[PDB]
Amino acid sequence: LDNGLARTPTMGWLHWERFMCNLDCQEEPDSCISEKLFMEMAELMVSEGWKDAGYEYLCIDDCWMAPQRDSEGRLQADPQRFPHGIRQLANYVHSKGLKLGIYADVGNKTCAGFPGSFGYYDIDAQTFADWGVDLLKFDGCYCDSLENLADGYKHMSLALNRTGRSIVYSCEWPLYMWPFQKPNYTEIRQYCNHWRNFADIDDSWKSIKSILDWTSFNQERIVDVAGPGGWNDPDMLVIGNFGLSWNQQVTQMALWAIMAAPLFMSNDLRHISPQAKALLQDKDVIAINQDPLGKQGYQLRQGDNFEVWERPLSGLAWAVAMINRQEIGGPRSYTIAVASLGKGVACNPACFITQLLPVKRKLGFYEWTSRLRSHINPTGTVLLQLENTM
Amino acid sequence: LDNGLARTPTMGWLHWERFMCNLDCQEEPDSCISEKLFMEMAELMVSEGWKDAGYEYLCIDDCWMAPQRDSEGRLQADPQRFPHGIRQLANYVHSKGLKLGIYADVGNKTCAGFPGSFGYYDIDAQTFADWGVDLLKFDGCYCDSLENLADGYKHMSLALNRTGRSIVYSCEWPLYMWPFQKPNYTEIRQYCNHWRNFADIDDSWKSIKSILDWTSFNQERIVDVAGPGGWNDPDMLVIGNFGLSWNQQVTQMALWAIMAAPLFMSNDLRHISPQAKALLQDKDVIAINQDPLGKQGYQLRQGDNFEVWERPLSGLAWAVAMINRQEIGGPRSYTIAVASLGKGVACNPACFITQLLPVKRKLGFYEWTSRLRSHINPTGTVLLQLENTMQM
Ligand SMILES: *[C@@H]1O[C@H](CO)[C@@H](O[C@@H]2O[C@H](CO)[C@@H](O[C@@H]3O[C@H](CO[C@H]4O[C@H](CO)[C@@H](O)[C@H](O)[C@@H]4O)[C@@H](O)[C@H](O[C@H]4O[C@H](CO)[C@@H](O)[C@H](O)[C@@H]4O[C@H]4O[C@H](CO)[C@@H](O)[C@H](O)[C@@H]4O)[C@@H]3O)[C@H](O)[C@H]2NC(C)=O)[C@H](O)[C@H]1NC(C)=O
Ligand SMILES: *[C@@H]1O[C@H](CO)[C@@H](O[C@@H]2O[C@H](CO)[C@@H](O[C@@H]3O[C@H](CO)[C@@H](O)[C@H](O)[C@@H]3O)[C@H](O)[C@H]2NC(C)=O)[C@H](O)[C@H]1NC(C)=O
Ligand SMILES: *[C@@H]1O[C@H](CO)[C@@H](O[C@@H]2O[C@H](CO)[C@@H](O[C@@H]3O[C@H](CO)[C@@H](O)[C@H](O)[C@@H]3O)[C@H](O)[C@H]2NC(C)=O)[C@H](O)[C@H]1NC(C)=O
Ligand SMILES: *[C@@H]1O[C@H](CO)[C@@H](O[C@@H]2O[C@H](CO)[C@@H](O[C@@H]3O[C@H](CO)[C@@H](O)[C@H](O)[C@@H]3O)[C@H](O)[C@H]2NC(C)=O)[C@H](O)[C@H]1NC(C)=O
Ligand SMILES: *[C@@H]1O[C@H](CO)[C@@H](O[C@@H]2O[C@H](CO)[C@@H](O)[C@H](O)[C@H]2NC(C)=O)[C@H](O)[C@H]1NC(C)=O
Ligand SMILES: *[C@@H]1O[C@H](CO)[C@@H](O[C@@H]2O[C@H](CO)[C@@H](O)[C@H](O)[C@H]2NC(C)=O)[C@H](O)[C@H]1NC(C)=O
Ligand SMILES: *[C@H]1[C@H](O)[C@@H](O)[C@@H](O)[C@@H](CO)[C@@H]1OS(=O)(=O)O
Ligand SMILES: *[C@H]1[C@H](O)[C@@H](O)[C@@H](O)[C@@H](CO)[C@@H]1OS(=O)(=O)O
Repeated sequence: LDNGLARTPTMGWLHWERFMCNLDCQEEPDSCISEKLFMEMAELMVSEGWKDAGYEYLCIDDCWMAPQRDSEGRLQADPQRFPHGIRQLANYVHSKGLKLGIYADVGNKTCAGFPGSFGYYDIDAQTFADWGVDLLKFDGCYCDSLENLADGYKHMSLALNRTGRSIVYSCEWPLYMWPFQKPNYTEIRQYCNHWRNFADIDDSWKSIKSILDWTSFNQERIVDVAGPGGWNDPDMLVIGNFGLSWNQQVTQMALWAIMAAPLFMSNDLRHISPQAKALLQDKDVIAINQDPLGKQGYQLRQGDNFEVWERPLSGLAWAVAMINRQEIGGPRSYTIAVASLGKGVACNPACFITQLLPVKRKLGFYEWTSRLRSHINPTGTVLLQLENTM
Repeated sequence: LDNGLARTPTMGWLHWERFMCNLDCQEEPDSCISEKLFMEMAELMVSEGWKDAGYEYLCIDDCWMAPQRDSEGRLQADPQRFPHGIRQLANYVHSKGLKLGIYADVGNKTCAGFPGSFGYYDIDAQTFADWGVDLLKFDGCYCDSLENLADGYKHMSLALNRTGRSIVYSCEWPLYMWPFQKPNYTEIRQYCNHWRNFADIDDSWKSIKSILDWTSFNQERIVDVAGPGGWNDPDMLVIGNFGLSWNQQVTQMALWAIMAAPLFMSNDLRHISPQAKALLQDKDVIAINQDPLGKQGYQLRQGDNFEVWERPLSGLAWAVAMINRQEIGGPRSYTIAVASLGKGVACNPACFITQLLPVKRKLGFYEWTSRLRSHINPTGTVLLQLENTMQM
């Protein structure tokens, strides 16, 4: 989407995976979908170094809406859970130097069953613009035809543009289409800053493996369309929650960097281990995700329960990720000719290799003739940066 | 098995899940199955508090053997990887205050393809005894028929007995029967100090879920046969490795205590986080696993991706485990009438409740009529100890 936004993949925080549709503010005031939750996260994004590391969009997912539109036909914030309303929440988030994301649905209801935007695309767009919203995530539920799905995603895209406000447009057009026909990604990119391809992430290693496996299977169709203003969205970072080992968290952070994914944390910034925080705030790894060239990486190889992925970077650098998919035993040895990496140019005539994950370690100078040898933890990833000597 | 051993579930370390059948000492020396791996593991069991906590048995799994029996038809330690032999490793292990486990197979070859024990039960049993072996793990690969399987396990049991050495006998008889017919656990219990029921664990939450789901589904068949001298074996603790979140690790330790499981760590004691170490050495959870009453716990309730397990302990005390099987969102609230726990006994007329996992927290006096309110992490477990009391 040529709106001048998402020139690098969008970074921030989204409530869905961790906080879901929790409407019980009486029995659970700290966990419920409320403006207090979003203000708490806004304060911590400033105070705990998130904004400084580049996490900039504080995003509301589903279940923020009143059950009905107003007399004037507009979407409303739940009067109890969002009593000051979205415009006022946007004002607070802006005062902290952050941006606000909100959620709507292309169909007749949101997925969780609140007002759909079908019939209301123009008003909803102008409502969001008036409220000071900086990002829209547009989910795909309760849409009766591919025709309505396409027209809706395009119509909301054009309606956002016409408001005159810079609003990042996050689409789920491919995801909701894929069961019925192959999406046209060239067309999707013309209308969307990023697009969900695949099933919702959850707090599990199974979920991460299924996202990587879908992405490597479909890479011919999706890798080349990605670039400044338009990204494949493999869904939220779940680092800092309950379901992932350290090595599985490292795999998610490393491969979300290789894939030039939007980095939307869905965690509790009030309760996050130092280790999870330092991984998510990892400057070198965010610098890979945020590389201004914006060329999506890809799977180079798969065999013997190993994966090699690589991403071309600015200035003749490459990122290389090596995944151990064997979930038994100890750190497993993998070796690859450096001449096989970055299409033959990364290490011709030589490259300096730095390991970034699981720990930062200079590995030294590798000649074009060299083999890189590494031990990779089960369900873990080794992330390397290659700098060509020339 | 009435050999006076395994009156509580056996505790120790077994190499299999973490080191497997790594024979490449040239290119993977730190991972390979060698005497030096076992010697170094023995030193760390002493120096890093493992023996103190109850982990007493240092056990060799498959791939210790020479490819062939000697001229006198006895088994041989691999000459390159075990050049000083089992006898001397047994001496080293005994010198540190620990006991040595070894492995063999009821059939013609070990599962990894080394010399099987069929035709040699008596000589192999005497070999282990002369060697100073304190435990045998006996896999089921390469067995012709149920008659051979059953005949072998029964044979090796009496063979080990006929040596007059105390040797914990660890059988996979049930596990290698399931593809043919349902096991008879009273027979198995007569011959074996513990028995593998289900497929090998690996370093994954999927593996843990699969072992717990098989256990709860099958609990009426297996829970009551367990007791001092004979235990259900749900396979090794894999805490300290790579595949489990903190919450999934707490779930394994909590539920292995509930199930009166033998506790065989399969990890690298040279490279283990303080957090995994503190969980595996947790005195209060080991004390549940090792409760002298020795009655195996069970799943009380399932529904809404929650599980409630409980285990009766000596002295009218109960352990209660609450598992959140929802792999999304945040900590979920679960409430239950204390009356519904410990068959209504635990908290009649009151109990004192101590949370043990994920952290140790005195919760206080609960009257028989009162409710217990908890919050359980996704893939995590809250483990509680209920002490029957007359106070409050
Ligand atoms: C080869 O196979 C045979 C059986 O096939 C096996 O022999 C059996 O060995 C076991 C284990 O030692 C024997 O069990 C012990 O039996 C003695 C004697 O029991 C009889 O006589 C007593 C006299 O006191 C009577 O009261 C009783 O009713 C019996 O008729 C008992 O003294 C032993 O009990 C102690 O240990 C038990 C655990 O095994 C406890 O349950 C019990 O409470 C006892 O106390 C324990 O804890 C105490 C804590 O203070 C501690 O102080 C004690 O020292 C002890 O640890 C036990 O029941 C069984 O009798 C043998 N059976 C037969 C048929 O001979 C061989 O052992 C086996 N050989 C090898 C090497 O594998
Ligand atoms: C509404 O849709 C139009 C059509 O794409 C958007 O126009 C495009 O806007 C971008 C971003 O401003 C333009 O590129 C930029 O040009 C400026 C000024 O020269 C430059 O400084 C930037 O570095 C960048 O190259 C882009 O050329 C332009 N396209 C067209 C056809 O005019 C517009 O941004 C959208 N507006 C909103 C509110 O979304
Ligand atoms: C949101 O809900 C509305 C109202 O239920 C949907 O409008 C209805 O959509 C159906 C298509 O499935 C239309 O039915 C068609 O009508 C013609 C006759 O005019 C008939 O030949 C077709 O076979 C079919 O039955 C229906 O006319 C239409 N109703 C109105 C009031 O417009 C709407 O499509 C839903 N939107 C999404 C995105 O699901
Ligand atoms: C380990 O391998 C040995 C060598 O193959 C096995 O010994 C064999 O045992 C089988 C019984 O399952 C014997 O088969 C029978 O042979 C007789 C005729 O000799 C026939 O009447 C029967 O109908 C049946 O075919 C076999 O004879 C015997 N060995 C040899 C060399 O003939 C042994 O069973 C294996 N052990 C285990 C525990 O699996
Ligand atoms: C996929 O979608 C794209 C964009 O809508 C289509 O490409 C356009 O096709 C028309 C007719 O060939 C051209 O006028 C435009 O130049 C194209 N736009 C761009 C930027 O390429 C393409 O036709 C669609 N492909 C398929 C197979 O349907
Ligand atoms: C399982 O095996 C055990 C032990 O071999 C059997 O126990 C026998 O039970 C009968 C009574 O039905 C006793 O009279 C015997 O003395 C017991 N022992 C033996 C060695 O036979 C048990 O019956 C078997 N269970 C089933 C259902 O087959
Ligand atoms: C649509 C999105 O795919 C998901 O990320 C989230 O925004 C919810 C909101 O309701 C919805 O997915 S769901 O699978 O229908 O819950
Ligand atoms: C048999 C046991 O079940 C397992 O724990 C281990 O001891 C190996 C030894 O080779 C074997 O299982 S396997 O699935 O055949 O590897």
